[PDB]
Amino acid sequence: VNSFSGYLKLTDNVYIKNADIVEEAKKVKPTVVVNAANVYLKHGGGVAGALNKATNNAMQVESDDYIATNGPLKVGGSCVLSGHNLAKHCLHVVGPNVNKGEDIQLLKSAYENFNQHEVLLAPLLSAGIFGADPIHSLRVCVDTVRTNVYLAVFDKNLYDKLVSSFL
Ligand SMILES: OC[C@@H](Nc1ncnc2[nH]ccc12)c1ccccc1
Ligand SMILES: [Cl-]
Repeated sequence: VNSFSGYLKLTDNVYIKNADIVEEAKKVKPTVVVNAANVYLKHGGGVAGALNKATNNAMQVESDDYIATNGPLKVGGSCVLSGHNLAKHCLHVVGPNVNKGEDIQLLKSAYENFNQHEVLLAPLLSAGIFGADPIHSLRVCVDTVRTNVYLAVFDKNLYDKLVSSFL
């Protein structure tokens, strides 16, 4: 039993809700919140901009030190950093950004990172400003993630569209 509330159950392990991931994380304080990161951990917009703003830029400060030490992530890769005031940990995961020409096949690799954590609050990878089809992102999530994932979908039209189209 966990403290996530109001989620629709899609499969044994995947749950979905129309919610603002920032507000959800502040309420639940999950062990892991997933950020829709880029390889440079430059948290400008979308989910990343929102999560970073909610940390008063502490996420960006920590991320800049991480990059200065380790260099960029790989597309499809991840790193674990602090969750600041939002969660115990933040799993920064890089899905392919279609608006940069990156290979959508890497979306499965990106979701594989979730399997290293028993429970996660997460967005749909490569959705929104990363330019992939969200119906496809949800399908890849369900077919790749085996741990317990609570998906927060920003827009109601799409939340409603994803449920009604879910197979
Ligand atoms: O991953 C992309 C996803 N983005 C977010 N998901 C949940 N909460 C969020 N808060 C701020 C951004 C954000 C998204 C899906 C459909 C339409 C637009 C954006
Ligand atoms: Cl977005």
